[PDB]
Amino acid sequence: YSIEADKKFKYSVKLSDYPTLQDAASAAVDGLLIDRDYNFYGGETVDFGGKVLTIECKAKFIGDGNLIFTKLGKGSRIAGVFMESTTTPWVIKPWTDDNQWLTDAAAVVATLKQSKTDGYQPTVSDYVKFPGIETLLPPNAKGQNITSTLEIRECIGVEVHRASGLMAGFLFRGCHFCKMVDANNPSGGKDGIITFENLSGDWGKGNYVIGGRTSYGSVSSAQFLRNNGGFERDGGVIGFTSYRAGESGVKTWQGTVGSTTSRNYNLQFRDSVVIYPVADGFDLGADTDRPGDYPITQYPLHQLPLNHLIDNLLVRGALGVGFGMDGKGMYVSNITVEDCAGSGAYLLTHESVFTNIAIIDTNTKDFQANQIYISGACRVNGLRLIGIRSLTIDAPNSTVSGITGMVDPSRINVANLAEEGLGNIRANSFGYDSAAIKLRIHKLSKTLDSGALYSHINGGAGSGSAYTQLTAISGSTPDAVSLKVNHKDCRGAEIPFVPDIASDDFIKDSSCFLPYWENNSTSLKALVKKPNGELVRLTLATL
Amino acid sequence: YSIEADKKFKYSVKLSDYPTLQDAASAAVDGLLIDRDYNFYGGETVDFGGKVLTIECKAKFIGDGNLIFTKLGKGSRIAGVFMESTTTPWVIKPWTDDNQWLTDAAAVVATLKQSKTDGYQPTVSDYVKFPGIETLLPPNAKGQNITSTLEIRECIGVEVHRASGLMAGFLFRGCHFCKMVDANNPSGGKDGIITFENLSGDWGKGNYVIGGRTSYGSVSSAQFLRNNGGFERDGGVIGFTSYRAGESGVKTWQGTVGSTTSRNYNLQFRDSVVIYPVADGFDLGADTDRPGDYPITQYPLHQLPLNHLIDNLLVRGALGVGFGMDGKGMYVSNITVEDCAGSGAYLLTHESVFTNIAIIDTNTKDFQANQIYISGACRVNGLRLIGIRSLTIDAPNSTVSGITGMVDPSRINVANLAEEGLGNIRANSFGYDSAAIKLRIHKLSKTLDSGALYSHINGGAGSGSAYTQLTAISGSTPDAVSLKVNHKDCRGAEIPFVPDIASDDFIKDSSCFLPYWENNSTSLKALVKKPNGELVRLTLATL
Amino acid sequence: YSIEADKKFKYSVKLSDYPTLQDAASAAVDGLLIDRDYNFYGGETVDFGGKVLTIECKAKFIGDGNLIFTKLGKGSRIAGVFMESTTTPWVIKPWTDDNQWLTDAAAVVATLKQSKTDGYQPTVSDYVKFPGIETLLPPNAKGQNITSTLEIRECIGVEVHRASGLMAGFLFRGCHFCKMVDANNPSGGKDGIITFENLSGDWGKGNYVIGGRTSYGSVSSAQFLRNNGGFERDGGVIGFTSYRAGESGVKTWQGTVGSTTSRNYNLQFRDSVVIYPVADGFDLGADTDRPGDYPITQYPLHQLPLNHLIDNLLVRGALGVGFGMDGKGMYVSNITVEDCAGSGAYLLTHESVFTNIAIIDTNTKDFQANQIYISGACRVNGLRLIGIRSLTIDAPNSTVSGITGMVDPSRINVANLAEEGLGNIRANSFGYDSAAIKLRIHKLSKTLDSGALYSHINGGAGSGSAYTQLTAISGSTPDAVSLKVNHKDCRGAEIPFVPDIASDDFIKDSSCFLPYWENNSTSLKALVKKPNGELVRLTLATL
Repeated sequence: YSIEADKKFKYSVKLSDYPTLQDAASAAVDGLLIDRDYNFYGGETVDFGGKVLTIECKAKFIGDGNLIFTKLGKGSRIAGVFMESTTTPWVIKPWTDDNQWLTDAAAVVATLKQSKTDGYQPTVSDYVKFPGIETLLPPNAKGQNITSTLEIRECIGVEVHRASGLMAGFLFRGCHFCKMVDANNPSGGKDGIITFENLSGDWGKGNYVIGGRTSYGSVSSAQFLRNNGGFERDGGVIGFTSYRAGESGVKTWQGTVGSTTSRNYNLQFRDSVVIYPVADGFDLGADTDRPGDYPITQYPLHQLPLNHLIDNLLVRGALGVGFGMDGKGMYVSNITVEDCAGSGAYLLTHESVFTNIAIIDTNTKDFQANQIYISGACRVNGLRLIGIRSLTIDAPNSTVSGITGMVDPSRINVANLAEEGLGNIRANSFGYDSAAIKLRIHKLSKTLDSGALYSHINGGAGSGSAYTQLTAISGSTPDAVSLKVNHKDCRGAEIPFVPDIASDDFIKDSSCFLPYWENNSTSLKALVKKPNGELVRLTLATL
Repeated sequence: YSIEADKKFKYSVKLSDYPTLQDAASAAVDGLLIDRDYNFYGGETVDFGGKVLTIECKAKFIGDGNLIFTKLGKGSRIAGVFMESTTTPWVIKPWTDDNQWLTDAAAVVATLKQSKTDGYQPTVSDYVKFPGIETLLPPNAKGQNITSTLEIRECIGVEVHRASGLMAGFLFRGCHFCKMVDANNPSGGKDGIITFENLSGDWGKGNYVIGGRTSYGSVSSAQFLRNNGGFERDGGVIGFTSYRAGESGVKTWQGTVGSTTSRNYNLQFRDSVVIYPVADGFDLGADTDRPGDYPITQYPLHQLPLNHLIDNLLVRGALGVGFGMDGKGMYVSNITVEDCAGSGAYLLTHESVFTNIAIIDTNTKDFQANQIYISGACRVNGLRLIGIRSLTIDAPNSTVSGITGMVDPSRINVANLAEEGLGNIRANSFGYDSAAIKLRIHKLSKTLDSGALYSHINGGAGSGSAYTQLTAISGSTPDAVSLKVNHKDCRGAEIPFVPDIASDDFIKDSSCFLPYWENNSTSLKALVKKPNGELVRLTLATL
Repeated sequence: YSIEADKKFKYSVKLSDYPTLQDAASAAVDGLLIDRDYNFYGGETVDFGGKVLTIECKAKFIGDGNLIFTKLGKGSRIAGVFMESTTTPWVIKPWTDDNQWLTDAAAVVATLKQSKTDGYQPTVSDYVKFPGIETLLPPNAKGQNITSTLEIRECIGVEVHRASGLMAGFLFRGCHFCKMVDANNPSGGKDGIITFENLSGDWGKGNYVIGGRTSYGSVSSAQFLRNNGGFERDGGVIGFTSYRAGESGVKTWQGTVGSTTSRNYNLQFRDSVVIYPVADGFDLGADTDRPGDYPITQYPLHQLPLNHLIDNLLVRGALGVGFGMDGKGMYVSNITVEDCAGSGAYLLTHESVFTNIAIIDTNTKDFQANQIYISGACRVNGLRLIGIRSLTIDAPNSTVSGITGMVDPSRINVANLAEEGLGNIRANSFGYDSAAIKLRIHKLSKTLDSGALYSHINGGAGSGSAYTQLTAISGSTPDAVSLKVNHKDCRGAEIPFVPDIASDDFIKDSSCFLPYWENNSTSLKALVKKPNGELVRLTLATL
């Protein structure tokens, strides 16, 4: 029988048969079932002998600190892992029962409670976020560092599916071709919930976060350090949801970490949602003299050729910036940012193109100077601004086209704004006695329209009559001077004349005449510039 | 050997070794394989003893009625379950071989056949949908109620993957943190194909429909009752496809069901597609005096703070409404609705913002009064209307900006329409001898333009000459009065004058003159309003 | 014990216990583990006896040619299969270290190396792509045909999950309801990486590519032949990523293949990305007299009722066309195409509607005549053109609305262009001393504006003064003739007069007068068309 049984049954060892996880790991052949809770000590390391194992979790890994899995064969998969700390730390919950953000330090300190979820352990960044909280926080709620972390170390081709936990953390250190798939809403701890760190060895490649969601955590939900997906863009965050990150939803590190670069290149950030981050929705910047990376002489600050593939992202409820990034020659598209306390978009980009961006009701708490900021020479094609609620857009060097929304024109600052390819046009006016087409030269004034083409009703609704008027501003009074056609259904043109003797320099073109008033004789004269260019004054109208 | 075998093999019991499913359930430890068809009786209940089991299905569960699974441990998963009724009921197929909807009751009754798919069992809602069908339907095709339903009862953390079936139904009753993942196109029965019902106990939370598709069914494909995902938006429908729902593709219930509220809050409806529903694509309304919910005094009808996260939805071929909803303070974005028989969007929303909405060829069968309806004070930023095919939009209290499409201006009714932030403009005219910029004051007339700025060719193409004309409507005749510049390349301005003695009240502003005709002397006079405001009549032109 | 063990353990056979795969297949009951590398010979066929098996791969299938799996029961799934050729062929890598495409044949031939990845085996299509490469390529780099292919033959309900490999290929021949799920980035060989071929038997249905990615390959990544998903749109490519396809990312075949039609109907192509294809991103055409398909008399060339559900696609870096297709009555939406060497969109469609299309920086290498081409009578609603970089759009028979971007108006050719539903308008000018609203009649000239309404600053910034001017082109000189209001803050209207005796035909409407010059008397006369229609010449201004 044994011979037969050995060839007809599925191999699998279970943790309940062993005293330690390593013993179970040493016995494992094909499968390994975690069928009983296992308390680990920080630093507990498990060597899997390069075996391609299928680890199925039906119990928890309990402990503060890291549980290190090493030497897993390419193709190994862990499903259902639940990480839980042994400590229940002090957490703050900076939002009300109506889901209103609390920005007052005393108000936030008042939210203190011991819990493994529904809030996060304060960090130094909070000292900056809620001014004066550092002096208000009790010593026991400061400097905490609780996180039950599963650390996968220097492995290739390992995938973690449907992971979960309380005060949980997932760290891939020195890994390649690993994926965090369908994270089953783990509640974060002190460190990043999902981190791909490659500060040593080769730049991380093939590392992804695919689907799923996370909640809470003191810092960022998903984060990468020194990863480069290459031209193939092998790596990134796709179809992921982050909720209430103590810092940002998705973050690519900036500057020098340790003695090398923590920057990232050629990654994908697509089809993802980030809601209510205490900081930013997406922090995709690289710079904050670049050991391990491009020198400043080659690429100036904020001008690295990051080349991330960025598309179809949604951000809502950020206490900070909805979408932030830097870099040169970037192509960004289909970004929707709604209801943010600080800037919806803070762009330190140069020679980049943004297509179909929607920034709806951001900088609601005046944290920044604008709803959207772009520093370098960029191109924006399609920009929807204003929802139902300081400049709106400040992109001094960018060329914009296609803005939609109830924007205040005096709150727009760009290098150039133009609609070169519209067809025949119709201005449809609703709720008013007139329709209008206004012209505003921002060099003359950002607050006053310089001219206009109106159409006003003559009489009342259904009169079948209106008068058209062409105007010009004078003395900073918009519409001061104007020509009308059909005022009071009279069917004639009302023409404005110089109230006094017209000076020679008033007339501009030849073969034109400019009517002017001669009060001393109750006459209307006409300064005429003959087709030959000569000036002559003629009597136009008299008694 | 036994000792060894016990520790080296994967545990799993199979249904072929047991007489009843409960016996197999009682023996199960880790896995459970359904390797033979099992005929169940309606109400057959299986108790899983709180075990975290992995149920793998390779056969069918055959029976009309419900197969109840209870006490499954958190973390249990069922994969490949196939539900099939024993009865082959009478189904109608209200669409032609060219995929044309049949709206004639006699035509639909003619489609009757006995089948477990490719149509659905008629319900009372069909009596309303196809007028007079109630009296045409034969008694045996009426009041049917066939559905082979897998009911998961009061469980937490249970997931059903790749489920399928014929006349199938999946009901999660009193469940939390359960998911319907990658539904492998089950063909629906009488009840909802996927239902998350929490009328008892706590409001459902953590319940999702992730990916997959369903086909047919008498009512809605995916539906929720009394679920609240909280601020974290823990729950919803993401990446799902519904085809030919007898009622709606995705539905959140409204009003009182039983003695409590069936309404839903804080759910996600994203990245989904609904094609050919007999009713609506997405029915996300809450109201149709609210036991178990907010009182009408707190929140008026259709003004509940639903707070669903709604983004990136597509609807095509609905016989009803493509996208419907109500609520207050909602943010909706990236919705595309094409080819619908009734309203593309029916919005009973107040103080809500809609961003980037595309309603293409809807209300093709004049079922409603408009293509898109919005009742309350809302904001629309980006609205694409008209494809290749009664008002188009009726949003009496909403402010709109950025409409694109070959819309008929007289079919637009809104509170305000404006393009405040456009840059320098160019009207490009193709296929015509002129380009135009028209002004229409809807208060004066919704069908006639009140004024215009044109450019017309002088001579023919390539003449290098055109004349500009500013016009005004009079006597309900558009362009009745006008001023021209360069008519017939003459290089002069043609000016309109009052055909008779101009009345004092005709002139509007000081320092202006209005030419008028004096027929009795073949003279052109001029009513002049001096810079001081006084009126004087002067002789302008004479023989 | 045996009795007990037989009922409590999970069944599974492993390849290491058998000499051939068929032996293992014959012994398999529930599971089958590929735990050792298996070298197969081309054509090696495995019969699975109609068993519903779960094949788990932890090793490779090594061989050039096809490994044929037949008679797998409905519900079978293969996970982790790794295909690898035994031959390391010669591959070209037509892109530089800066990810620049090489278009020079000598430059591309210089990239030759023997490798199983990072390039592809040249095919005849390359002879066309890189002109003269055919004569430059060494005989050993020509006519290669290396591909380690897993062929699933005539099966139903079989799914392949997380497949991978080197010079790998996956062929579903005569299959239905099969899916290629989460392809784990296999590197392609000579043939298509994922092919659903149904040239025999019924049209393929229920066949999908769901998620995942592929890299390289000589031809197309995902491709279908003679598949029809029906009205239910049961089949397609959803959430897939293709990188560097030797031909196209996603392709539906055209014309007659063998003796029948290779065309496809009713499929879905949604939520997918195609980057750097040597040819096209998406080739969704059907035509290139249609055996097995609709006759040309019924549907003319390029006018088949394809009915694919196409939405949310992204294409970047194509050396060819970003998005191509043909067909009649199609609805296409949310397509974003960036940085392509040839046309971003080549549309041989008729009576179709395109909604929200963004073509950003395409035809960068002038491979085509335009960035976007549409042949038939189509409708485009929302078109974003030009990024940061020959006509831009050539759609002679289409009606367009809502173009955004810094487009050159002379590079637009359409049947009609109009913005019928805009509200009140404001032209905001930045960086200039004037704002403008220009009119261009393309029939008169595609390069010169025929008229304009300007607003120019009087003096300098902050003067609070500007002058409005209405102009008209004459002698092919734009703005030749104009009327001004407030030039030099004079507050009067400067009016242009005919430089000579105005001819009778110059005046257009009755009750109007046209000033003209009478040089022989230094007088200004006026040609007047009385309200009765009669002409009279009056003296207007004199000395």
